[PDB]
Amino acid sequence: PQITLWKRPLVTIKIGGQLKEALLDTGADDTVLEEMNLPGRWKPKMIGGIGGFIKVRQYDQILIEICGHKAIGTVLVGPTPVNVIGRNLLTQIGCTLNF
Amino acid sequence: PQITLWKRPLVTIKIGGQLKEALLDTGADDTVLEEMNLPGRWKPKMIGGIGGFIKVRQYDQILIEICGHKAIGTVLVGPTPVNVIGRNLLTQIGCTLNF
Ligand SMILES: CCOP(=O)(COc1ccc(C[C@H](NC(=O)O[C@H]2CO[C@H]3OCC[C@H]32)[C@H](O)CN(CC(CC)CC)S(=O)(=O)c2ccc(OC)cc2)cc1)OCC
Repeated sequence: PQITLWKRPLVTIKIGGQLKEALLDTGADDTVLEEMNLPGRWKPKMIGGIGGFIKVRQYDQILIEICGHKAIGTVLVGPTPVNVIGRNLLTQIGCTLNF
Repeated sequence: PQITLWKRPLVTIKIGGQLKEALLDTGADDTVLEEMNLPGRWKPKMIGGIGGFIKVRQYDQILIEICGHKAIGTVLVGPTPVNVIGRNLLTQIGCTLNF
């Protein structure tokens, strides 16, 4: 679809069999989700935002369906204020900015 | 134009008679720019993201040119690690997400 930005670009995602709401975030290099249980091995990592760095759990090669489009990539899980879909997965679904 | 997301969506902006590089950020409600000595009145504000909150100065009705597209709206100035163009201005230049 073509998504305007008068509202937050929120969409439904499916990860680990669970449905969630996430923000399509072109300013995020990576995808960061709120605390949740995901199956598989994970390694701790650090990511920095506008307010500093946080600790996250990094899951590699995770299946995630975004607004009907499938992606398989890295998903970070930690104390983010909102679920954000970052460029690592936006590229996979063919998302571009247009004006 | 069309901007792919393989790399950070950086573009040149013109604000306060200065040229800068800024991120087209669909995840940013508002526009946040690196410290700069803009004239006029301002009101204090706090904005939050990954890592917590930072203090910024809110300037209203500021003209910014983004890839030749003129826009006028609220600009937040503070110790942000990156210049981000938020939805308040992205809407004015007709920017959409497409996949
Ligand atoms: C690289 C230079 O230094 P740093 O590494 C960090 O630099 C940065 C800092 C910020 C950004 C932009 C930020 N992206 C981001 O957080 O992405 C994370 C995940 O993926 C990583 O990629 C880039 C960093 C990692 C979001 O697009 C927008 N944000 C909100 C969003 C938060 C997820 C939704 C709530 S917002 O900025 O907080 C914001 C809040 C309220 C506003 O209006 C009221 C306007 C803006 C990009 C690079 O370290 C500094 C210690």
